[PDB]
Amino acid sequence: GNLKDVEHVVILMQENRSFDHYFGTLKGVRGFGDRMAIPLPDGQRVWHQKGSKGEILPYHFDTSTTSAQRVDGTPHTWPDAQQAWNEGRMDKWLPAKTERSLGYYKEQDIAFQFAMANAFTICDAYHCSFQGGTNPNRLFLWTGTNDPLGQHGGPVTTNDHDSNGPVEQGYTWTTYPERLQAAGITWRVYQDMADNFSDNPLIGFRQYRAAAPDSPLIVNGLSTWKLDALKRDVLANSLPQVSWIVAPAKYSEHPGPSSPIWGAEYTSWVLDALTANPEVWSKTALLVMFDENDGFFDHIAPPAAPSLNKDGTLRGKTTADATLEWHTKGDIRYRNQPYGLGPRVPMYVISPWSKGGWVNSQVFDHTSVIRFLEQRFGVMEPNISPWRRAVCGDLTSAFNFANPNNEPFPELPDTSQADAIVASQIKLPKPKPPAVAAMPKQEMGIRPARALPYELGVHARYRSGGDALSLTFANTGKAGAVFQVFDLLDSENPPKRYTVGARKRLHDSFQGDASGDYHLEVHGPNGFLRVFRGNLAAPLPEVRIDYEPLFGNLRVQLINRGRHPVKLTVKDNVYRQGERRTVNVPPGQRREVRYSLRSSGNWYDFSVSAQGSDSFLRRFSGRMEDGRSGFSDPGMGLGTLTF
Ligand SMILES: [Ca+2]
Ligand SMILES: [Ca+2]
Repeated sequence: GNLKDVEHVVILMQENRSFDHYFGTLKGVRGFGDRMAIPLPDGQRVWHQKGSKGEILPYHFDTSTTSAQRVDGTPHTWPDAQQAWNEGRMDKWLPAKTERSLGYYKEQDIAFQFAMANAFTICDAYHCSFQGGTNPNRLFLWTGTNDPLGQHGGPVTTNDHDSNGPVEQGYTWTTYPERLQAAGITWRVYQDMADNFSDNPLIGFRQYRAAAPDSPLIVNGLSTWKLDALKRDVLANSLPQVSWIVAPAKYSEHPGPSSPIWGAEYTSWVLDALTANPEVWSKTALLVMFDENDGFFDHIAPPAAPSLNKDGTLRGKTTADATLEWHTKGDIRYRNQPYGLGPRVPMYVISPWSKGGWVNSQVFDHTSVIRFLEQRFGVMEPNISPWRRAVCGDLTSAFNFANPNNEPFPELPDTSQADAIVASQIKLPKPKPPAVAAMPKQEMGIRPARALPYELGVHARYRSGGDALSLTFANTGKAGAVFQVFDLLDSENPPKRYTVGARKRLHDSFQGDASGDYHLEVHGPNGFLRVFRGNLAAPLPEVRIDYEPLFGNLRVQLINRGRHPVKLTVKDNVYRQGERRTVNVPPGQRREVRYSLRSSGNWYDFSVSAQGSDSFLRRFSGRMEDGRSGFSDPGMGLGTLTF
């Protein structure tokens, strides 16, 4: 059993919902109970958003007492997405997106969505491709790019080509369906051309605008084939190899014309069509995701290339060329910022090879959908930037192709009363933040988790008469990754970002402050954390963490480069009830401690401190990958609680 058993890929991109907005309270995903949330400039965790009325924490949109089923939508364009993200500080959601940005649903409000996630596989590191709105993000899905170099009609930061227009003003880069067409791969866009909410970006391209009505580009890309036609194709065993579905406005899940319950109803209709023929369904993978987050808050700091400085230098470093990531033309606002990745959105992977309520925490974006098609059918998309190929995955890790399951679907909630539900709930008052802000809560509980291609380290070195801490960002795994470095002693400048491709390393230096103090928090994928605190101006302790996955062990090297011995204590923070070990390390030597991580499912969270220092700290947390499936963080729900 393997990827070649997929005969049909179906892609349903809905509209305008962030991951936390739906699933911040879903057990077993990285939600409001995240133990590894990033800090804001004031030193509090990212939840503590502030605006003109003070702090507004995430708060529940209660569809039983308010009209939040039809909440008023929030800003979602390039400038306000960049404003909220604020170069990765993640601290301006309220002025950029309004107080409605911080509202979230719970299970009782969106039962169908929860049931889909619990029946299949939910991706909790799937990001939209572009910070802003609709057509830029959909251009990444269908073509891999928004033309950042601006010589084929871009750069695209607006929706101004989401409709028909003069041939000579159409975009002129190549679309992925054209490459499929030429390779003989069958493909179709299912939509109503009279009501597709301008959610088909192919209409913006010269080669489609100029095409004859019997062109395969028009017949398959810009014609009306509704869900009745989809179901007929499934029953006839004539479903294409690659299908996109583009919902009507009312059913798109967008807050403007739609709602979660109408989006669920339409998704249910898609499921009814695709399951109509069991033989066809047994060979089908359905991907359901969102084009962007509206302006709804999501707390995960998006992976992104370093920003471009005025002098051509970068703030951060990258092993992968990031030329195509920077906004350098067009809109004068936010020049030299990266275009993405944008905030997390829901991605559901629904197939015979993705049942069971799994979570997958590999970083993906909309180009990952194309990458999945590259892996399966072999048609390459050269528009995808090298940075996106390094940092975003190909979706294959979201499946287990060796264990197909062709039983009937679990029951999913009924959506037939959607119209009556909305009609009743719009009679309720508009949702508002609570008078007293309170932290959101996520229930504890573990979810089976897919194996991830990540093996990462951050190794520190400092010198006695030195001015700075040297960090090595080491990627010894099979997929690239972004490390985000927060300087907890600098509340003004933005965090630095380091892109390290698979089997590579980067190095940088980090200065002490006036006293020689440093305090750095380094975040990576799926809860990866390395903390460095100390003073640079007796023992000189250091640690080096290495994985021994074949034996299920973590190797902790305790190093002393100083002239006197030091007692170093290794303390568990959450998985072993605060277990501690103490090691005396002679001058100019090192000593080793090994931990078997079997009892915690390869999760670890330890802090190393030195007797006689109130400041020195090395903290390390994450999950040690070993190629086998695992579980979500058993501590999800605990927030910053530590022993
Ligand atoms: Ca949208
Ligand atoms: Ca739209």
